[PDB]
Amino acid sequence: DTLVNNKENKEFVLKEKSSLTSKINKELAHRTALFNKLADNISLLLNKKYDSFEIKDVLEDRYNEMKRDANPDVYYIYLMDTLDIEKIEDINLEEVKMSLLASLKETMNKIDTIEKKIEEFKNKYISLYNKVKTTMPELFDLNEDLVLLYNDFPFDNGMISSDIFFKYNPSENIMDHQEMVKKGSITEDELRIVNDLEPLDNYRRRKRITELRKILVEKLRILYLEKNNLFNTQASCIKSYCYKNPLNLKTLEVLLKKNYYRLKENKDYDVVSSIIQHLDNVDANKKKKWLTHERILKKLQVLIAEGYKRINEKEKDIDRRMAVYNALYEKAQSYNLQKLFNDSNDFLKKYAIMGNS
Repeated sequence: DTLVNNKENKEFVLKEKSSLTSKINKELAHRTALFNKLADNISLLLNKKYDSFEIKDVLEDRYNEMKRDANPDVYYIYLMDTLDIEKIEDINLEEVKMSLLASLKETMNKIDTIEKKIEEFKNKYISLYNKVKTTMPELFDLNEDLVLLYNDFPFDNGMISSDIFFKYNPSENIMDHQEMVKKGSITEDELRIVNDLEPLDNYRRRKRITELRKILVEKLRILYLEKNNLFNTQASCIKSYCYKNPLNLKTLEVLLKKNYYRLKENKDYDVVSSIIQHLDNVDANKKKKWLTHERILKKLQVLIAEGYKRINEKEKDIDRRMAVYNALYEKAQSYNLQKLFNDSNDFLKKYAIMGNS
């Protein structure tokens, strides 16, 4: 079935979109309330060793990491280990374990019912979208839609996971500024491969230059790719572990890139405040209260610092490969082989401006 741009049909779709959105949001609130109520329980079980927010944050992140699996077994040993419950010298361990397992069972059973309600609303929302995606595409924004993007999550992202600050403690400080702006450099030994062209005749020079050019361009293609992918992963992690509300990841990616280069140019630039401001301004009502505990700030600080560190490592690797490439090109020019690099110079331009326009 399909609906034309006729006004009868368009007002139906906007009304139905709004209603399903409001129904899904009420279910999400009910889910959050159940996680909060459980976390309040567990805080008291642990004699307030961790506060309720910290426990809720772990539970919710683990729930998303586990594809919203409602099996209590996915949470029980994970919380025992993550919160080091057995090592708490303050409590009667065995009654705590019993209450915890029972509380996980009752709560996860209720969240299961809620998540299955959300799934049914999601099915109707997608079927509504499929009726208008060709005839009135503008009624839906695929870069941010809460429901169309509901299952996306940065699994296996390498930067953050639900047990952060419990089981490992990454730095919240961005890398040393002098290190971050210093260009990657190569040694004389790394240029041996280029200077080794000098004893060769013209035919083997051209062969070897062609072979090395191909190898360097392939390496650089991968590096630019990976650098862009890191910004994308950083943005997805900020959305899913910190903000926990719908947003346009493309917009956030652009800002993370801008801020990286801003920091290189100005060591006093405040990247964290810039990202906080952005996330505060996403919701038109400014009704999204998301930075409500220091743990959220710390996760954000880690993600900014770990992503930028990785991105900087790639940039220095790009500098080093380009240094060999430029040395090879300069040699080729001296052998009247400048034209061997016209096409690769073009590729490298194309790879370099992906994601930067």
